[PDB]
Amino acid sequence: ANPCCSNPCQNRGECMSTGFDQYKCDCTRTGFYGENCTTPEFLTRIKLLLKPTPNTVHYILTHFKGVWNIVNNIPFLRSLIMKYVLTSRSYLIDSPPTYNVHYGYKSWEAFSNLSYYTRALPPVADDCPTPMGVKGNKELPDSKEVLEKVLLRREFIPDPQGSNMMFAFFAQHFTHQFFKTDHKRGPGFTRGLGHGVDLNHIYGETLDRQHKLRLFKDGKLKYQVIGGEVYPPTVKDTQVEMIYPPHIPENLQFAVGQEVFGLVPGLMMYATIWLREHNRVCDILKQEHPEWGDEQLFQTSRLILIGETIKIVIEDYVQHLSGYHFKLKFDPELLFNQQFQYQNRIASEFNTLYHWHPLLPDTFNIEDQEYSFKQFLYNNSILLEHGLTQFVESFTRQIAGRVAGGRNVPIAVQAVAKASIDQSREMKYQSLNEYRKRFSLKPYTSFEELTGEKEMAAELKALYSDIDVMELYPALLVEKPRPDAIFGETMVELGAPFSLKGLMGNPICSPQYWKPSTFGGEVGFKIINTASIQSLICNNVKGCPFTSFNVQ
Amino acid sequence: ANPCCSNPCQNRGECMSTGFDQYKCDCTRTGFYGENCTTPEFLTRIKLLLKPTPNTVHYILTHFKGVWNIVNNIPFLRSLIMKYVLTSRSYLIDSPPTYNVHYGYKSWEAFSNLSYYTRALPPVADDCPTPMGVKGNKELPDSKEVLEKVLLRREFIPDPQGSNMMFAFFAQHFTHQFFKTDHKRGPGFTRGLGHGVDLNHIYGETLDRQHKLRLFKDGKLKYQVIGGEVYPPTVKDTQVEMIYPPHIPENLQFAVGQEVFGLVPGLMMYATIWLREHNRVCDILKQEHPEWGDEQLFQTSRLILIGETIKIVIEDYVQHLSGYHFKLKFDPELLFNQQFQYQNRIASEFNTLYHWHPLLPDTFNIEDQEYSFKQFLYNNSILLEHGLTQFVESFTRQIAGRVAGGRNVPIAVQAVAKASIDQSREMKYQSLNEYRKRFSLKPYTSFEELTGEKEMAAELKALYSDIDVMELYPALLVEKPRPDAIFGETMVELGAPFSLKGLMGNPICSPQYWKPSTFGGEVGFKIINTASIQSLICNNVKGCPFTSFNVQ
Ligand code: HEM
Ligand code: HEM
Ligand SMILES: *[C@@H]1O[C@H](CO)[C@@H](O[C@@H]2O[C@H](CO)[C@@H](O[C@@H]3O[C@H](CO)[C@@H](O)[C@H](O)[C@H]3NC(C)=O)[C@H](O)[C@H]2NC(C)=O)[C@H](O)[C@H]1NC(C)=O
Ligand SMILES: *[C@@H]1O[C@H](CO)[C@@H](O[C@@H]2O[C@H](CO)[C@@H](O[C@@H]3O[C@H](CO)[C@@H](O)[C@H](O)[C@H]3NC(C)=O)[C@H](O)[C@H]2NC(C)=O)[C@H](O)[C@H]1NC(C)=O
Ligand SMILES: CCCCCCCCO[C@@H]1O[C@H](CO)[C@@H](O)[C@H](O)[C@H]1O
Ligand SMILES: O=C(O)Cc1ccccc1Nc1c(Cl)cccc1Cl
Ligand SMILES: O=C(O)Cc1ccccc1Nc1c(Cl)cccc1Cl
Ligand SMILES: *[C@@H]1O[C@H](CO)[C@@H](O)[C@H](O)[C@H]1NC(C)=O
Ligand SMILES: *[C@@H]1O[C@H](CO)[C@@H](O)[C@H](O)[C@H]1NC(C)=O
Ligand SMILES: *[C@@H]1O[C@H](CO)[C@@H](O)[C@H](O)[C@H]1NC(C)=O
Ligand SMILES: *[C@@H]1O[C@H](CO)[C@@H](O)[C@H](O)[C@H]1NC(C)=O
Repeated sequence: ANPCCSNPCQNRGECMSTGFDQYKCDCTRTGFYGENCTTPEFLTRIKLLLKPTPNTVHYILTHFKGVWNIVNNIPFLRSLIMKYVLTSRSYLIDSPPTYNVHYGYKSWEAFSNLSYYTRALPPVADDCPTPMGVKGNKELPDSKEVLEKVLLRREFIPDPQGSNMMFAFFAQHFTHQFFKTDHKRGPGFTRGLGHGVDLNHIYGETLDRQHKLRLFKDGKLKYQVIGGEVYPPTVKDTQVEMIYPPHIPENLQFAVGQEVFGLVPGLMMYATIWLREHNRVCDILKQEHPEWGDEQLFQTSRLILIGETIKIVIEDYVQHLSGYHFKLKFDPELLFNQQFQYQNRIASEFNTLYHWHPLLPDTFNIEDQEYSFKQFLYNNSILLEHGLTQFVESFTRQIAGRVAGGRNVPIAVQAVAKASIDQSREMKYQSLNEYRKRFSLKPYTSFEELTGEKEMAAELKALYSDIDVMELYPALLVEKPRPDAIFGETMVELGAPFSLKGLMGNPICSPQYWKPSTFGGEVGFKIINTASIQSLICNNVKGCPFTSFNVQ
Repeated sequence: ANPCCSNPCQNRGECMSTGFDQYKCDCTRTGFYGENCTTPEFLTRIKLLLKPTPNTVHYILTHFKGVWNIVNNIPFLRSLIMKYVLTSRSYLIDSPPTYNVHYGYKSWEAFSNLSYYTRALPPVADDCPTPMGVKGNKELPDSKEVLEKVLLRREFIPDPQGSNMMFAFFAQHFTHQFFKTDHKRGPGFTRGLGHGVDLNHIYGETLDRQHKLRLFKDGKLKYQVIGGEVYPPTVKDTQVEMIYPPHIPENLQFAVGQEVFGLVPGLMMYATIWLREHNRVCDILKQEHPEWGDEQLFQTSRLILIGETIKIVIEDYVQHLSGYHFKLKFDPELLFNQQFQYQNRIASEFNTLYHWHPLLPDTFNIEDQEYSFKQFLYNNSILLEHGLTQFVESFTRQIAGRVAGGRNVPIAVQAVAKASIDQSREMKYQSLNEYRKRFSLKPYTSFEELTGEKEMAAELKALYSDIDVMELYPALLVEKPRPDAIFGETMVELGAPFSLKGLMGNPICSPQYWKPSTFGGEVGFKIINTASIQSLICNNVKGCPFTSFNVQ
């Protein structure tokens, strides 16, 4: 009955119901006027012409290696590019945040409640005639049918980009500090009240948890030594709550920041590496500041590890992910003369677009072995078995699956995929073309254009009927990958804004924070500005094994 | 001890201890370089020369009333100015926030814990030799001696500016939504987790409290009708907790947003006026939006009242306070092409500088009466006695005390003043000249320059000895008032930045929020853009009693 159910306003214009069956579009600052915000203004038309498509830019960012090789070695030229990357993106995010799963109109409740994941697009009204508004049938296609016909993997499809397991598990370990759905409340709720890279997955969300994990001497994190190796402490010794099946022996129940990282040895691998790093830097700091106490050493280390993480995520992780020939740069100063909000609010859609389960292989091969999911889950004996060096070497060698090709979701994890579909419908998500339009992308006109092939398209067309009814989540895993790329345009176009906003949006990147003193001086500052996923492994893993985010 | 105990780093430089007996200053982006960041850079020296003192600017703004009359009628000219007052100020605030009562160095704990009041200047180290660092004696002068010698009022000193009781109580009611010290934790802790004008003093901090106060029909707030007049509901009917002495009759225990507003009829006066306004606007909104439900009407109303509040505080309240001939303007758009952080963190110092108790008279005269403090406190029968119209008329006529003259703190409220002194020492505050320097002011060279007279100066000099040991809080109440002004330069220079930051820092002022649709259309937007203390008291109190913030 909601007259705005039809998503009338185009170009970021706000729909407001003016009477029981009439509406109105607020075209303020949209660049257009007209009942529906579609009549462009003069200056708008000019910017529309000189605007290259995302796929055009991606092409230039990934081609002409010889050229990028030049730009890449011209400090001022290289800064000029990155600054444009960092800004051109950010304007797509609403900050301060707007809607959430319960509010399709701006309200204080929405803006102030930190328990909610924010929303790029308002949910579909509850009194709308169809799930996606007015188009389609009273009900979306069976999620199980969608799951089986185009999502479940028959044969393992490797990633053309070379993404290995150090990459897959890094993304998992990292994204899991801000993606912590509060299942007790609902899918649109989060437990990561920091809404970003606060490294609570190492230190804990609560002060109470943080103090249980702390040694309280030299600012160090409690740990244990097994077979001459440093690993996280046990739950029996720290009292911090972790999620472990009832059959796990107390001496294997490791206690880390994130209560769920004990369920996957790959997550516990990074957990140990970052614990080792925290205390490593603690020694560096005490060395320079013999006058410093335990609290100030611990606090400053955490600030440094946050900076190292932002550094690695932008120069290693995303660097590999993007496939750009342009060398990304983590330099908060590039935004200092720009208009930018040093704040963030984790989006639900970002969380949805990040369910990269197709990444996982059919077996985890560490050294001589080949473990099935059943054997890998909650099994830290495996880690204690081969050791961090073996894990790093083995996972650096194992290729991970492609994400956007289609039909590559491991069957061992199909429940997770079904739920992604279901919960998205539960949170009244808007269609894939609604989100495409929202992120300055051209809506797909057919299922064949979306997939780039004929079979899955046929399958989808028989399930949904309208391409304008197609759902976001599945569409992302089935989208036509970019040339030899792991992702489609929608994945990269939605994820980059949300990503940089939370990476650059961090307080430590603000002017008052970006300076030596904040990190204990030029020695601490340097740790950050020189961080690499390689030096992260080298300094903490025995044998300084070689590591990379791609199958060498 | 610390070696940084003596505040060596000048010009906002950061002191970081570099060894048991050595220190260093991070002069990053300060404009100065040198072991103590005192050596100005070139451009710095040019800017200095071309920067008029706070007292110069003040003078220009409170004079040339003819010029001001012109500018004030040249839309773009006025805009030009106000934008300058908006921006020129804001750069003095650290945002995102930095220190708190427990952290003198930036830490994540400091930046993430919302339970703390932030701090404009780091507290003095606990291992410092003296209370203010290195200067002065092991102990500051007796607070009771300070209290009695220069703070307690012998004869009531009226405010030369004409401030009446509608002003004094307005400031109290308003400032009490973000100044809510959590005494269970300590002075440096707050309960106003919104850190700004979120109008929790009307709606409640918690959703639980908010729902107890809500009618749940037309988005209205519960209320009661007494003698044909609308008043807040009772605690017996809503179950919301309020602070009332044991002898107050249930039928007098009014339930409002702020649990403490039942302790002063002046506070409960504004409480009723703003409750009346919320439902008033609810009627306006239902009129335009028959299709809207209770939740959307209530939520939109609250967004409108927040806007009205920001409008009135800047164009009525501050307008009167400043004494400027320049007409202030509340227009979030003036910052749209500027670099500004749409966020805030209530400062402890702001809270301290706002203890305007000298404002209160010796008796509250409503109509024929003259009530002593003893009779006025927690007495809502008085309100029910004379009514809102009588309170508005009476309080608009009664002059309020001067704040900066010296010796004008009502004796009926001396405990409050003593504590302000104590708690400030408790939170390890820095000296008055430290804060003056921090806010681009020139430190006072003598107690006579601070007070502008000889007696109180002599009294203070005998108590503190060094002007560089002089405490902030007392200094504010004893400072030489500006010509016929209610405040001194330190008061206006510290408060303005903290003030606009939280007023302009509100989300509703952000681009995504500043548009008709957010406020239910052009009708709701208009309510905000044409708000004033006159129309507030005019659409809500019987007879539309004339009202103003100054004695007519
Ligand atoms: C080691 C294999 C993995 C297992 C056993 C696993 C299992 C799961 C399960 C059971 C959930 C809950 C899903 C739901 O109910 O909605 C989940 C959520 C999630 N997984 Fe995985 N996952 C694995 C690897 C990954 C990887 C490598 C990524 C991609 C970077 C990933 C990203 C996500 C995301 C973003 C969520 C939601 C996080 C949250 O809100 O709590 N997962 N996964
Ligand atoms: C109507 C008579 C008033 C009484 C009986 C009164 C009483 C008090 C009391 C007992 C406190 C706690 C003091 C402490 O121990 O720190 C307080 C705090 C305060 N008062 Fe008043 N006051 C009155 C009027 C005002 C007015 C007119 C203002 C002017 C803005 C004002 C501003 C403050 C401030 C800013 C605080 C701090 C609140 C907090 O941090 O939680 N008061 N007052
Ligand atoms: C952010 O929004 C959340 C979602 O609404 C809020 O969580 C809900 O808070 C309600 C009020 O506290 C809870 O209501 C229940 O109502 C019954 C009947 O009045 C009470 O008896 C219950 O005690 C009360 N709580 C529970 C657990 O039943 C909701 O249950 C609760 N959870 C959900 C999923 O809605 C958050 O409170 C809010 N956060 C803040 C800071 O306001
Ligand atoms: C913001 O900072 C506040 C001040 O540090 C935190 O409040 C403190 O949290 C502590 C840990 O929860 C409490 O410590 C007490 O320690 C004993 C010994 O371990 C425990 O048994 C107690 O249960 C625990 N709490 C109490 C009430 O005894 C402090 O008491 C508590 N209060 C103060 C004034 O320090 C806030 O938790 C923190 N906020 C967030 C969101 O992290
Ligand atoms: C009539 C007003 C006289 C003001 C001068 C006060 C000088 C210090 O006088 C103080 O006054 C306080 C208020 O009663 C008392 O509680 C103190 O005991 C008293 O020392
Ligand atoms: O940066 C991340 O958090 C990973 C990620 C996930 C989804 C989409 C994009 C990205 N990263 C990313 C970024 Cl941040 C910029 C440009 C291109 C890419 Cl693919
Ligand atoms: O604006 C307030 O909240 C009151 C207040 C208190 C202390 C200091 C300044 C102000 N207001 C104020 C402001 Cl916000 C700007 C310019 C001039 C003045 Cl006096
Ligand atoms: C927008 O386009 C026209 C009005 O210009 C009208 O036909 C249409 O219904 C409007 N909205 C939608 C969703 O079509
Ligand atoms: C766990 O790992 C150990 C050692 O690698 C292995 O022997 C055991 O079978 C595994 N347990 C399960 C349930 O897979
Ligand atoms: C700053 O002034 C000089 C160094 O330029 C030195 O004598 C002094 O100790 C420094 N610090 C302070 C607090 O004076
Ligand atoms: C409260 O107010 C009433 C009515 O105005 C007055 O008669 C009474 O004396 C007051 N009570 C106290 C304790 O002051």
